[PDB]
Formats: sequence, structure tokens, C-alpha cells
Amino acid sequence: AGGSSPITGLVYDQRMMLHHNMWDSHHPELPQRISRIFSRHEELRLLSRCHRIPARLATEEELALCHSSKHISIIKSSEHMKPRDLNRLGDEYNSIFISNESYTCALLAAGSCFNSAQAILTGQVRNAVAIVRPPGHHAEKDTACGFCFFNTAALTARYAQSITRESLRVLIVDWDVHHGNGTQHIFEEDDSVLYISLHRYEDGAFFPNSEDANYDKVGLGKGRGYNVNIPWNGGKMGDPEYMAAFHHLVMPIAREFAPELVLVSAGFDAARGDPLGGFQVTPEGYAHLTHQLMSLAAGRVLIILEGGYNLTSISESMSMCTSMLLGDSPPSLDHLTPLKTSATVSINNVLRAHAPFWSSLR
Ligand SMILES: O=C(NO)c1ccc(C[N+]2=c3ccccc3=[SH]c3cccnc32)cc1
Ligand SMILES: [K+]
Ligand SMILES: [K+]
Ligand SMILES: [Zn+2]
Repeated sequence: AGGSSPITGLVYDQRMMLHHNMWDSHHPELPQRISRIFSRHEELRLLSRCHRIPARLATEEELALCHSSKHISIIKSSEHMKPRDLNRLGDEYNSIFISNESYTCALLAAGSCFNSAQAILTGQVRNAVAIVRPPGHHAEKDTACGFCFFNTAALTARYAQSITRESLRVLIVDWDVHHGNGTQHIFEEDDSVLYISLHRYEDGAFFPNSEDANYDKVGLGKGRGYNVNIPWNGGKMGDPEYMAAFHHLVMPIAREFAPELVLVSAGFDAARGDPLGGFQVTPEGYAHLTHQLMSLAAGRVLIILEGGYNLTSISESMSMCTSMLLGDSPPSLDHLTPLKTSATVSINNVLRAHAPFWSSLR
């Protein structure tokens, strides 16, 4: 009564470390990714400031919100498979490794986010951070892809609608350096879930190597205008470019959409130091992206870990985000390189594509 200071949730469970690559212990999608981030939260005295949200398993019925019965069944069967067959099954997909613990970990990643979304939407917490693996955004309705088995962010959007209202407007912002092909396709015809992705594109030569990630992909049917791809070509982008895309595109569209819940597909592989992305976003940059998103949806933001492969970089970057969620003042941008010419070209292409659908851009 009379109001109270908002609460930030945090979910992290050591069981999700059990998923591993038994043939290549140096695969970039390391168990230590989540434990290193969690450990960094302890060092910075952030953990004791958060309300700890328990993990749980997703149910098979919940997985069916976005995935086919065949795909659920095949991944489910892998918990009991012998080593020879786990390799063959993983090799049936584009860049997937599987262990006997993989299925359970994917359930825990989804269920952790379901509990966090439920806590946000019932007012137990204002916002939350989800330190989960394996990632989700490359997972399609009928197939796994790119280290992802089930589409955690997409599943969380549908779960939120199931416990509130079907038309509940969910914004998913995907700032992982890779395009979230799976999230886009699930919602491509859906005007109740706005998907905005920023990603390295290089004319379709960057993973996942599909022209579906280009700016002219605006959605289908009633979903026209509700899929916003911001593709980067020719240059290692960093804080200046992401701040410009947010100023000119992400925030105007989002504010016009007026989301009631914000999910962040928060990969940190666009971070300085990341050997898969080649970009230059700093921890302070991620903090400012988080702070701008906190102005939406009455502050109902859920940050879901996706990719990010430099353990030091992801730990500092993700901890910067939680600090913002807790209400700390955003840090000053040390460096401020003039923006790249090619980032303006990309931004202007998206503007000319989405101006027919959004008055805030005209
Ligand atoms: O989910 C990601 N990030 O968040 C993600 C998903 C798939 C890939 C594919 N893959 C790999 C795959 C395994 C180990 C190292 C690499 S390097 C690379 C370069 C160019 C194309 N594919 C590549 C990469 C990243
Ligand atoms: K992305
Ligand atoms: K959409
Ligand atoms: Zn990625």
C-alpha cells in the first residue's frame, strides 16, 4: 500500500551448465557462460540486491505454443540416446551439439523465463534478468538451429499472453549480433508481437546466411510493419551506431507500438572482445540500450541471455544491464567515434521501408 520501491528479479540455475559438447570441450557455447555472468553479479554486489526467482522445467504443452509436436518429440528422445546417435542427430541440424542433459536444460531455460515473465506480469517484480542457456532465437517452429533447441523468447511471449490476454502486446528486441531467424518466422504474420532485430548482415553472408534478415522483410498479412530488421553492412559497429538506431528507429516504433511487456533477446556477441561478432559495443553501450527500453511498458522488461562468447565481455555487459534495471544512473560514454557512413545507409533503408506503417517515422 502507498507504493514500494520496484524489485528486480534474477533467475540462474547451475543445472543448465550440464548441456555440453562431448566432442569439443572448447565449443564457444560454454557451460561457464552462465556461471561466469552469475559470478560477476556476486563480485559487483548486484546479486543480493535482486529477488531470486527459481527455475523450473517447461512442460511439453508449453513448448507447443511455438514448436511442432515432431520437433518436441525428437529433442525429447535425445535424453536417453547413446553417444553415437547424439552425434548423428545433432549433425542433422545446422550447428547443433547435443548431450543427454540438453533437453532438460532447454526446458529449464524456458521455464526460468516463464517464471520471470509471470513474476513481472503479476507485479511480484517490475523487471528481471534471465541468465539462461542454451540460447533460443535461432530455433524454428519445426527445427533446431544455431545452438538453439527451443525459442525461449518466442515461448515467453506466448506464455505471457496465455496468462493475461491473447492480444497482449509484446515487444521483442533482439540485439544479439546474429539475426533471430526463428523468432521472426514464428511471429511474421502476428501484429500482437513486434519483433525488432539489429544484426550484422553483410548482404546475407553472415550467419544465419539468409536474405530473410534484410530490411525489406516487413512481415506478412496482418503482420505487415511488425517485423523490423536493422541490418549492418561493411563495418565493425559499436556504441555510436546502436545509439543512432535506437534514436531513429527502435524507440520511435516501440513507443508508437506501446508494448505491455518487453522481452530482450540479449546476446552479447556484438560486444567488444567477442570473437564471433567482430563488433565494438561496450558495457556502457548495453547499459544505455537497457535504460532506453526501461521507459517502455511501464518498466516491465525481461532480459533473456542469448549468445555472447567472450566470458569477460558478456559478464561485464550483462551485469551493466542488471545495474540499470535496479535503477542506477546510466554511465557516461567514454569514447564516441563519429558514426560510420554505412550505418546511416542501413538506418535510412529501414526508415523508407517502415514509414508506410509507422507515423512516428514520418
Ligand atoms: O548463436 C550464435 N551466436 O550467438 C551462433 C550460432 C551459430 C554459429 C555458426 N558458426 C560457428 C559455430 C560453432 C562454433 C563457432 C562458429 S563461428 C562462425 C562464423 C561464420 C558462420 N558460422 C559460424 C555462430 C554463432
Ligand atoms: K539480433
Ligand atoms: K511480428
Ligand atoms: Zn549470436
